Amino acid sequence: ETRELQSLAAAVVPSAQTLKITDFSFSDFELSDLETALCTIRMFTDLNLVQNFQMKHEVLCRWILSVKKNYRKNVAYHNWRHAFNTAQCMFAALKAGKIQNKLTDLEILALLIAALSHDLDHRGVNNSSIMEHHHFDQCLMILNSPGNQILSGLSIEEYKTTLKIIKQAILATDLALYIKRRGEFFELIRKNQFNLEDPHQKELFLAMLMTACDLSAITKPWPIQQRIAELVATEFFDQKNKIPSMQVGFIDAICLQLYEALTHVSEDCFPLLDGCRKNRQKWQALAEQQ
Ligand SMILES: COc1ccc(CNc2nc(N(CCO)CCO)nc3c2ncn3C(C)C)cc1
Ligand SMILES: [Mg+2]
Ligand SMILES: [Zn+2]
Repeated sequence: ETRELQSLAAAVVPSAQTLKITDFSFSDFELSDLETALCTIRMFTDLNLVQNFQMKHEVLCRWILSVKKNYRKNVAYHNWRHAFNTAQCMFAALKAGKIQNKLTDLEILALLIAALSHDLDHRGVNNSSIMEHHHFDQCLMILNSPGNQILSGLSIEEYKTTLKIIKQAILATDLALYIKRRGEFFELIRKNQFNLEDPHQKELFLAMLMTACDLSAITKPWPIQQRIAELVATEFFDQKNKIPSMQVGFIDAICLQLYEALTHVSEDCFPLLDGCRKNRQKWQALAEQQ
């Protein structure tokens, strides 16, 4: 046991309300590493995954700290804080967005693990679905490491189902796969034909939800979103004239239709769409002052 595991395992976990993890506007800038770990325990707990799958407290704690350690702190955007935020967006969409009741327990378990694990060992966009296969391999390696086996409570049939959902969810975070598959999702939604009871559409919806969470910095209150956009710029460049129009371009091409679609699946996800619209206005106004 390290010092960090001792302290995390012994801490009280504040409630979801106290931690503000149910809010689509959540920000981690003021949180220490230990506080993000406690937030992550609270997500597992309030989705009832600790109960329903009999996770030992110290095992969940070691797993969370192994995940965190296998992100690189030296990478400006694709690091533990991005993974932590993606998972918090998943938690908020499940709870405040009322997605929880559309999904099975095994799907929710797989979505939360995938959210936290989907960029593992990223070295920055400039450093040379190959990447997402590697993120999944890292995720599996951690799930199988001694003392980290948070899925040990599942039966082998549950285990196999969950692992395959995790893998598809992490593979879905490849934006090239999102662009190839979203047309079918938009098509089903515009024809009022979308139906989650169909396995094929369910898997499609889980893929889209992963992308919505992965991108969700774009939905945050403008001061937060501006700061996150700075991290992205740092990673893309360090490893400003045209940035506003590039942001508008990314919002239109990638984000707006996804959050509109998800609001059609669940009206309680509207704050994501609303936040993305408000950011597009701010960036456009700046783009017009070139
Ligand atoms: C050189 O400077 C710039 C300027 C603009 C862009 C375009 N905007 C992009 N913004 C963001 N985020 C929003 C805040 O910027 C984080 C996720 O929402 N992710 C992106 C972008 N382009 C690619 N990705 C991936 C990392 C998903 C790029 C690089
Ligand atoms: Mg990725
Ligand atoms: Zn990501």
